[PDB]
Amino acid sequence: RMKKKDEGSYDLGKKPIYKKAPTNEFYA
Amino acid sequence: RMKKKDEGSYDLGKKPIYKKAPTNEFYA
Repeated sequence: RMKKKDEGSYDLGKKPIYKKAPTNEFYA
Repeated sequence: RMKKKDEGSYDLGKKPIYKKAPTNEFYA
């Protein structure tokens, strides 16, 4: 995550980040 | 994500979710 911009407090702070490879299986 | 509870507006809404398996490699 390079530069950022969250000077507007309202209802958001964390973001999603799906992208791993601990093996070769898909569960959902 | 089962039940939830976000009736407090402030600075959060999305969450992280690292956990994929589109292959067998790790980049970071």
